[PDB]
Amino acid sequence: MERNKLARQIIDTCLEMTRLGLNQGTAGNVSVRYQDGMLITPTGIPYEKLTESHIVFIDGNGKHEEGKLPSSSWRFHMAAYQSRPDANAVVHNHAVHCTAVSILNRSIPAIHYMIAAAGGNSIPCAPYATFGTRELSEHVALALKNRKATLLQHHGLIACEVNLEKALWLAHEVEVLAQLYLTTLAITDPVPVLSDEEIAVVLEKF
Amino acid sequence: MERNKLARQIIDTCLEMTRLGLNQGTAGNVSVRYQDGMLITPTGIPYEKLTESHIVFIDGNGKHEEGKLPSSSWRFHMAAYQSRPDANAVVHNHAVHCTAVSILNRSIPAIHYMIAAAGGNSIPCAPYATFGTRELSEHVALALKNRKATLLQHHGLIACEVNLEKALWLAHEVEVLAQLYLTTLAITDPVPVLSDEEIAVVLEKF
Amino acid sequence: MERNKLARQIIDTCLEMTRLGLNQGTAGNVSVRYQDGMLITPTGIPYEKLTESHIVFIDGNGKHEEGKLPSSSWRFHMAAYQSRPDANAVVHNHAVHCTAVSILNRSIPAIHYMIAAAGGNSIPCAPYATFGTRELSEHVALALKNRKATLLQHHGLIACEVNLEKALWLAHEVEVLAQLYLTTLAITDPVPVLSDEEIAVVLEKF
Amino acid sequence: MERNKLARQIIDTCLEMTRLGLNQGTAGNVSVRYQDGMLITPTGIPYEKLTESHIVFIDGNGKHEEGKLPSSSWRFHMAAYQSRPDANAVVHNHAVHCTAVSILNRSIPAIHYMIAAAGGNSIPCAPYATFGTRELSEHVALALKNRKATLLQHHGLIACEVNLEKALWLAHEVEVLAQLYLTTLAITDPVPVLSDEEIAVVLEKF
Ligand SMILES: [Zn+2]
Ligand SMILES: [Zn+2]
Ligand SMILES: [Zn+2]
Ligand SMILES: [Zn+2]
Repeated sequence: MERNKLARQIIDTCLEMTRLGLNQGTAGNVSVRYQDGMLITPTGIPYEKLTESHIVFIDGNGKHEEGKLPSSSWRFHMAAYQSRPDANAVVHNHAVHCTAVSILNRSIPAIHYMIAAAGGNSIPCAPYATFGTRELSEHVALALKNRKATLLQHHGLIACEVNLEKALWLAHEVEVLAQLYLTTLAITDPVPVLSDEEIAVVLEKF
Repeated sequence: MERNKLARQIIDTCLEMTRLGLNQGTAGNVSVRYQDGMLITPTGIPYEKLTESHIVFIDGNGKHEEGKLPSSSWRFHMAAYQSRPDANAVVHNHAVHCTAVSILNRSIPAIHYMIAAAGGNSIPCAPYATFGTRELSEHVALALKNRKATLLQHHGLIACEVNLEKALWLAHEVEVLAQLYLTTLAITDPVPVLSDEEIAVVLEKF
Repeated sequence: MERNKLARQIIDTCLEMTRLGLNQGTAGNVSVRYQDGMLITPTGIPYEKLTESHIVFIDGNGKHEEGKLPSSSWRFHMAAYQSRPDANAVVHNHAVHCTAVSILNRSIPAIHYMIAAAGGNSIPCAPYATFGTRELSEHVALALKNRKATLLQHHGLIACEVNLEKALWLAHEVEVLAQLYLTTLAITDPVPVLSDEEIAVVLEKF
Repeated sequence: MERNKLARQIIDTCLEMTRLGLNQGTAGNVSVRYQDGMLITPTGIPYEKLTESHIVFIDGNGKHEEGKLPSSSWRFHMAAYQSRPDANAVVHNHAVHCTAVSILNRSIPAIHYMIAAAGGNSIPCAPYATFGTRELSEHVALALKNRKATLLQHHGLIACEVNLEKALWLAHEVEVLAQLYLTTLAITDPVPVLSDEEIAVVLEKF
């Protein structure tokens, strides 16, 4: 874990996320905890043109590396790291299913046993607030207190985990759940859910 | 910016648009402002067989280059350029989500903050009128007065911007919005929207 | 137009159809008019393993080339050729949208001006009848009398045209229409349609 | 049929399943009957990094090869083999359509003649039970008594057949049926089905 190997790795997450359909028109960003702060994708420079040299390091105070412009979503990446000390990588994105669920302002309940993968019996939704402002940072932080992903209302998805591969994987699983929810939800309401006890066994068992 | 570099670039937009799923069976066309008129894709010649030599230049009077047949959608490309002096590239297409929204004859409202990217709090729909006729040109022109994209009822999508990469990007973002709209709209009506004030902050902030 | 160049071409239609999403698990077949009868894909041999040598010629009497087994759908390919003398290539498939429309037993009406591409103001549905039997052949034949594609109820899609590229293209456009229909139809019923007069202009104009 | 050629083949099923969209984030597993027990994918090792050396052989008693960890789904693979003596390959997965149907707890009825491919006039759903426990094994076993695939409620799909290519193919066809079901089902309920007699002809005829 040098800076340049995490930089390559961050960029690999971008092309992997694009591949899967989790990122459209360069909407999302990706970051890893580093030193006293983090390493994040910069704004502007289109994904397919990126290198290790462009990755920006924002320190713990919000002091970025002169000469580079961090993504605009960096404020709620830092919120994610102080909210969950165990998080080492954040993934942000506007995957279509997540975003439509977040536009209904809904948590996904326990419609499948993989719900437990984000730490509990649901994936919450954080209330809307103008991008890059203090209050959005605070909404994200309340949401990730006991959950490892969250929807952002009228906006998108933020997932966090112990490394990029597991963060990238969780973004992806939350996107399958969103879709299963919306599809079933067009047929019936409420959709059937597993109980809190059965979920209790799944969490223990994980 | 020579003619041949814009020609290559126009064709790159075609294969990029096809890649993303924004163009099916060679439905759309693409054009850039050039000299006194524009440069457009020709009719017939299938997309994957195209070269710089085929791109046609239609002058400002509607006088095309002898020996080539402009696309059939060229009339509302020219309508786009006289309607919005700031537009330098037009993208047309029949992306499935846009077209289904345009078949319900509906504007997409402010269901997500990226709505502001087309200049306001909605993506309008221009009334139907037989392809390639004076009145369709006029409907497109009213629609793009204060908007940078528009749906075309029972037809498709037209997006415009300062260059091909940003025009291509906007086609794509309007297609994500369409989909989010129709998906959420199968669950509930009306779908929740951001207010005109919150949109007002988003536009300022862009 | 030798036999081997049409054979290559038939196989290219298969990999093109697969690419687009029009063929799943080797469901469809493809055929061109040849001599007194036609040339068709054989049964069994999986698509990605095919060569010109495998293509079968079924004569006009139903007499196939010893040593090969024509597809099982060959009976309604021959029905297509005697029904429409102008047809030179047939495409069959179970594209998901078509098939779901054909499972509701519905014609797609004039929800978009490309409806005219199959010869009229609708894409019909032929009643169900056990695969490969005389009566299914007859249902297909009534349906293609005044139309160039048709849905097959509880089954799939059959498209025909002057060559493979235009037949393949029409399969594809009927699949976009199916989807637009079903998507809009989950929101509202009946879905809006263009009138018979406006369609009348579109047909003339084509 | 050596161990290493079935190992390669198992892994080829994985990349083929991923390709088609039947496997997301390494959710499914794949197994073939071998000797007195079977050969299965191991847990952990991500799909794109796999080799023949990693495939595990679990004997008929549940005694695995020291040094390797079988998948966690191995218990209902063995249930599949003792339930259906004719099965030589099992495919498991969480394909999105199947899973949403299995979340409504529904069998897919006879909405298309390919329903007969799994042995009867429906694809059943086995009741939910904590992964990897005796009772889930028993539910899977009742379900596959007279069927060659089954949904698993709030979970996924299990398909079985005479070889990997036909097992992989059946997973895929059950996924097309699921989708056709859910799509049509958003428009109307109940969806139209073919009768038990017409199905009776289809089974005979297969
Ligand atoms: Zn964002
Ligand atoms: Zn058009
Ligand atoms: Zn068929
Ligand atoms: Zn599973």
